[PDB]
Amino acid sequence: GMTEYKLVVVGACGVGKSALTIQLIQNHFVDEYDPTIEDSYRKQVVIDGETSLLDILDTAGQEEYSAMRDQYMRTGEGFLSVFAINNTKSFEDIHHYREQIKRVKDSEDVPMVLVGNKSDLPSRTVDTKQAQDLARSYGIPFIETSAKTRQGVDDAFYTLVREIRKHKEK
Ligand SMILES: *CCC(=O)N1CCN(c2nc(OC[C@@H]3CCCN3C)nc3c(F)c(-c4nc(N)cc(C)c4C(F)(F)F)c(Cl)cc23)[C@@H](C)C1
Ligand SMILES: Nc1nc2c(ncn2[C@@H]2O[C@H](COP(=O)(O)OP(=O)(O)O)[C@@H](O)[C@H]2O)c(=O)[nH]1
Ligand SMILES: [Mg+2]
Repeated sequence: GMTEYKLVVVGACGVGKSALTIQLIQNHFVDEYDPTIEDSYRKQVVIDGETSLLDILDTAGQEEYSAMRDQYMRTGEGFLSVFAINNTKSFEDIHHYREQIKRVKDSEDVPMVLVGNKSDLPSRTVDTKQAQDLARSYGIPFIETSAKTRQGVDDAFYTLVREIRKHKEK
């Protein structure tokens, strides 16, 4: 059989949401992707032996708190909270995205995964230990990724699918 998953990639401008989603979907790195383009991208993959249709929302629109916007974001079954390891502000911004997800879901148990992207760059400003401690504080997994080299990309999205699955079995 198969299961579909609405996954949502969030995080500050430029952390690599689009590059991560395109790597997952098409298996290459897109270095210039219009920062304004918001769209969903589909991938079929087997995860732990079950066909999984991933419907991935790559967010990009202006910060907006309308009923329509809240209701759309609520459709996400799981969220990737993406920051870039050479951008400490994107790391601090993670709490804002977690908070907003919690708000529209009116739940403290939303499937989420913390993703530290750009792990191929030497210019790291976010300690891996710090990022691990943050995810532990949320009770969610942490995965270091590079959309450029594809390191950890499968692990990040598949972990999120697994978190949704567990939240179901619960
Ligand atoms: C380069 C353009 C780009 O990638 N984006 C990404 C989306 N986005 C954005 N930004 C913010 O906040 C920007 C900063 C941090 C806090 C102060 N502010 C100035 N917040 C966003 C969101 F909260 C959401 C969002 N919106 C609603 N209504 C509900 C939910 C659950 C969310 C969430 F993302 F958390 F899922 C969105 Cl969709 C996008 C946000 C810009 C940086 C533009
Ligand atoms: N070195 C490196 N650059 C990346 C990586 N992911 C994204 N980028 C670059 O970072 C910038 C923003 O990426 P983009 O996907 O547009 O970010 P978004 O605004 O979160 O969608 C672009 O210059 C990308 O080429 C990565 O893993 N490594
Ligand atoms: Mg983008």
